[PDB]
Amino acid sequence: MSKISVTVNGRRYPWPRVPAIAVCLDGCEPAYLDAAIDAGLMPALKRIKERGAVRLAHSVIPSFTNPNNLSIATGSPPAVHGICGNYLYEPSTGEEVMMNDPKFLRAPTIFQAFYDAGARVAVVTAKDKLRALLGKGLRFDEGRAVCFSSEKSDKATRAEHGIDNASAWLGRPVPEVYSAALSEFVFAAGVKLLREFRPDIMYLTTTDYVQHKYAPGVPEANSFYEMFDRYLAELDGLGAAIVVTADHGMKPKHKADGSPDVIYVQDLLDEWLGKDAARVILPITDPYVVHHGALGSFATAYLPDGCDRSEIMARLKAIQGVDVVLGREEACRRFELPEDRIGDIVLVSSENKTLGTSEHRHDLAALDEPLRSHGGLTEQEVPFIVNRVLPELPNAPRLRNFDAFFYAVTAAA
Ligand SMILES: [Zn+2]
Ligand SMILES: [Zn+2]
Repeated sequence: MSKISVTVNGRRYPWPRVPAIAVCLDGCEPAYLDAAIDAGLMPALKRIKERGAVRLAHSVIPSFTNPNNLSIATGSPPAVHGICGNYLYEPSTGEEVMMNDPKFLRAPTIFQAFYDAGARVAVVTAKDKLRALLGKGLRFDEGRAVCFSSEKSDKATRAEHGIDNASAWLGRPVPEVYSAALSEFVFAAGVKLLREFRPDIMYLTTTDYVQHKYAPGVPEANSFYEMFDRYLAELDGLGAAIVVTADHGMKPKHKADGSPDVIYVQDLLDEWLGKDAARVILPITDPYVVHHGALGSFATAYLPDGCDRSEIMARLKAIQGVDVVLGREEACRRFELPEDRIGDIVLVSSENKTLGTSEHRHDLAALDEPLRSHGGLTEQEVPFIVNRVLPELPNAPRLRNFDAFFYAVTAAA
């Protein structure tokens, strides 16, 4: 007898005999888990690690939320699926266009591929914009798909989400967006779906709210992972094959005085090339944001026609804190990104620095706690833990976070 599989984006996924789940712990620097385990707060994960398979994996660069979530969802890097940031810039028109709409997704998800093959599929996110992206191609007329967010859980309908009012269904209120509870709702929904819906494939993804605010091992960080462990215990006890990974890590990005350590790339380019001759893009978040949330460790820039790219790169790279500067072609080859959605140059900053645009007009400092962020090579390493015995499982750099479903279904088969 032939084995049953589904082929998606050139990869062969064995049919899972038991439910296959991937959990994306947003911004989960490996140190978060080590600290919570050491504090005695994660007895389930501690045992799961001992008896299963423990690895580190590499995220996509940029180590941003949407590109990595969509990589996990498709089993492919952004060169394939097309989502490499929250927005890009079009030199013609001079318009900044969002890339968090499903029309911009260029490859099928693992979710759609399994759904089309007759599987039961569940996707739960914390944020609703991601929900629409991740849910592309799912259908809700056969009772075989559920896709909703914690954020908009009370708005879910049978026809568009596979469930009527997920808040009422779960019996929990819609959480505050800026909270740990937004993520707890996802885990709780995941458990109830595993019990009652019985998916073949399920994705649970959270937000990095706690992680931007709190360093590994502090009470508020520990409490978050202590909470997660309870849901992990339940999912594991219900018999699912589970991969726990992350979209990216998290590092401090502040000076000794606690203030943001920022390299203002637009100011530099305005000086060398003329004001607004070049355009610096900060794709870690939406383009309208000017409140420290727009500070990450990866940026891209569009340069004036005919200018000496090589010279500009060298000037930028010479700056202490700018670690990597690459042209479009090299950046796309090295980081596996789409050429048509990246600028002329790509910048990656040092471990404890971020990249900004300008000091004139400026970016206001909102929250009080010292800046923590991601986007760079120093937030690429993420946990990758499976609750099954898998001696052949690779390790970083070979193992990627977007191998999560490949190995989850392999374990489940
Ligand atoms: Zn994230
Ligand atoms: Zn973030």
